[PDB]
Formats: sequence, structure tokens, C-alpha cells
Amino acid sequence: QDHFVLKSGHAMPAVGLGTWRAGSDTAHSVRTAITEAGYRHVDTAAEYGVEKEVGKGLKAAMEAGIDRKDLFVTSKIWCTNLAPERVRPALENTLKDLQLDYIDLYHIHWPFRLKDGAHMPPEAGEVLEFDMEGVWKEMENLVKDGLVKDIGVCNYTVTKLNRLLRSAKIPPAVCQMEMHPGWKNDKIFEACKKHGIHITAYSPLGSSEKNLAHDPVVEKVANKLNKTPGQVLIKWALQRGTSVIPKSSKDERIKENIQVFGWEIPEEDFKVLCSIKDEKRVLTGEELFVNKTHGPYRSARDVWDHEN
Ligand SMILES: NC(=O)C1=CN([C@@H]2O[C@H](COP(=O)(O)OP(=O)(O)OC[C@H]3O[C@@H](n4cnc5c(N)ncnc54)[C@H](OP(=O)(O)O)[C@@H]3O)[C@@H](O)[C@H]2O)C=CC1
Repeated sequence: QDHFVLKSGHAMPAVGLGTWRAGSDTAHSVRTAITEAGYRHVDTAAEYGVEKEVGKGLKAAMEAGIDRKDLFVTSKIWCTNLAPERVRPALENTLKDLQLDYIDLYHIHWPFRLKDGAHMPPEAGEVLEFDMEGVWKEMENLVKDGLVKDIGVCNYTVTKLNRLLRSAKIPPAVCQMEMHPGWKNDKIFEACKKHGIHITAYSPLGSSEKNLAHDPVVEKVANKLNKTPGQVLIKWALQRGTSVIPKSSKDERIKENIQVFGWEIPEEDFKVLCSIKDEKRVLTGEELFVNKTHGPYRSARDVWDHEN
């Protein structure tokens, strides 16, 4: 499939362009991706600090004749804005940056409220209680008011998800999570599956930090299939049945990364890829949420409700 259909009925393209740490070429990258490479999904977030430039990319893409209706734009509401009263202004800011009337998916970026002026790593009192029910309620009002087509969560746990599901009038459309060989998070996937929640794999290449493009297991499959490591990694996600948001700021790799249709990874190789031990986790949240001295989160384990 080149798309998924969310519970709302809206289609989401299976492959999107990640824009975190996209840098100076951000706007060019978004435009190339959409016009030249045929991407119809861009993943971004306020905290990446690139939405303005992404809005410029999307603008030139729509000036090139791509209908708004055919684009899927994701953004994320940052922790600092995870208070009911701040949900709407954050979105409105995001929409101004992105030069859009609406976005297709708005995620809870991380399920943790941060104090204004919070530091990395957080100081005492800077990590606050997330009023998930109250914040989600305003996330729902975004959809009611046509500003967001679907709402989602990133970086959840099963615990947090069950909590959200007991309250949500509109369940999250999409759960976006770090997934890649060496960090499958089948635990969250199976909980999303059970609840009919679609899953996006972020950092599908291992991000830069645990990039898997040079991993011998990935290289081995890639050589046999005559695909680039990145292609194999992106295909692996699709074969798991997640959407997938590979990031590159290089036009060649932008194009490379969506040449993931009309072939498959043999199940034997898919299985080798899956058998890479889950322990290659890039985003623990430690530097965002963990104060070991004062808490409330003393370790990554606390961040992830000890689920992984
Ligand atoms: N909800 C959330 O908390 C998060 C969401 N995400 C989203 O997911 C996206 C993707 O994850 P991210 O961690 O950015 O990175 P990816 O897993 O997509 O990998 C990006 C890294 O791999 C390189 N790369 C890109 N294409 C190839 C290629 N085919 N072959 C070899 N190397 C390649 C990139 O370099 P180069 O640019 O030079 O090509 C960069 O170093 C993010 O951009 C963001 O949109 C990411 C982190 C957290």
C-alpha cells in the first residue's frame, strides 16, 4: 500500500518526509520531496524549529500544483504547551508557521508537560503533570473546529494509551513512535493494533545517532535485493504495516527513500531484520524529562512507564 486509512476515513500516505534537524535546506527539501520525489506526507513539529521553512517548502509545492487536499502535513504540540489553555494557540502558531489553514495530523509530541523556560536536562520543578484528559479534550476541539483533521500521540506507552482511550471522545488516529530494526517497540504496536490505531515509525533509519544504513545485517539484505540500506530500512517499516517518515536533507536520499514500492523484503530477511535485539533506542527522553536528583522522572524507565 502507498497509504493507510485512519479511523476518521482520511487517507495517510505510507511514506513521509521527516523534517527534524533538516537544517538550512529544509524548504528546498520539502519542495523536492513533494514535486520531484512524489512525497505526499511531511512530518514536522514546532520543537524542531523548522516549521517556517517547512511552510515555505509546502507553499512552493502547492504553487507547483500539488493540491492541499493531496498533502498530508503532520505537526506536534510541544510539552511546554501541554496545558488545556495552550493547546489552541500552539496549533494556531504552528499553522501560521506552516502557512496552512489546517494540518492533517496533530500529535502530542511527548506526554509530559514542561515548565516555560525548561532546560535540557530539566531542572527541579520543570517537568510538570500532564493533564492528559484536559489537554486531549482541547486537541479534540481542534478537530471540531476544522483546524486539525486527525489527532495523535507520540512517544506513548500502553499505560498512557489506556488512560487516553478511557477518556478520548476521538481516539488518537495515529501513534507515532521510534521504530526501526533494533527498536521495534512491538509492545506499543500491538496495543495500537488492538485499538485500531495506525502507527507511524519515526527514526526509521536509526536517526543519525544509531543510523543503520551501515549496519552489516542491513547491508547484507540490501546487497541481495540491490536496494540501498535506507530503502531496506524504510521498506521494513512498510512491511510491518506502519507509515514511515525517513528524514534527509539531501535531494538524492529524499528520492532514494521513497523508491520503496514494487518490491519486497523476503520474509527470511525481514525476520533477520526483526531479530536484531531491541536496545538501539535513540530517543529515551532523558535529556528532556529526566532529573535523577529531584524527579519526577528519575530515569528513562520512568519516562516509559517501565514498559521497555
Ligand atoms: N515524534 C517524535 O518525538 C519524533 C519524530 N521524529 C520524526 O521522524 C523523522 C525521521 O527520524 P530521524 O531521527 O529524523 O531520522 P531517520 O531515521 O529518518 O534518519 C535520518 C539520518 O539518516 C540519514 N539518511 C537519510 N536517508 C538516508 C539514506 N537513505 N541512506 C543513509 N542515510 C540516510 C540522514 O542524513 P541526511 O539528512 O544527511 O541525508 C540522517 O542522518 C524526523 O525527521 C521527525 O520528523 C524524529 C524524532 C522524534
